[PDB]
Amino acid sequence: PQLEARSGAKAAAYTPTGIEHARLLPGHTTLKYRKF
RNA sequence: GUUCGCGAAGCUUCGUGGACAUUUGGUCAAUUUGAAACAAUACAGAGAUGAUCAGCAGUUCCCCUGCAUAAGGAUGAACCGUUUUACAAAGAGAUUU
Ligand SMILES: [Mg+2]
Repeated sequence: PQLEARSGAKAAAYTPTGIEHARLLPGHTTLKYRKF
């Protein structure tokens, strides 16, 4: 059948889409720091 | 045109030097030939497995709907096929020098 297992994943870079994702929206702009 | 000065005619009118203001818009030009899709007809037609059916993924130089990192698309699409060598060692028989 085609109900099939696998060998490897992927990572290929295209031109960015420019879509306004919900999570990507700004939040926690301030980074904290340590004392020293 | 505005005007601030000069020179001629009768504050009114011509002739001049300046100052003011200064380069728009087009990745495009209006019907077939620079690329939309559904639909329709005809023809078939539904994942495993015997059959019926659920859902989830996975790979991809396939996308669509979706605000979407939800979710959904025929289990969304194509995958179901082709598949003969890093190839050596031992034994037996045969023709050629
Ligand atoms: Mg289904």
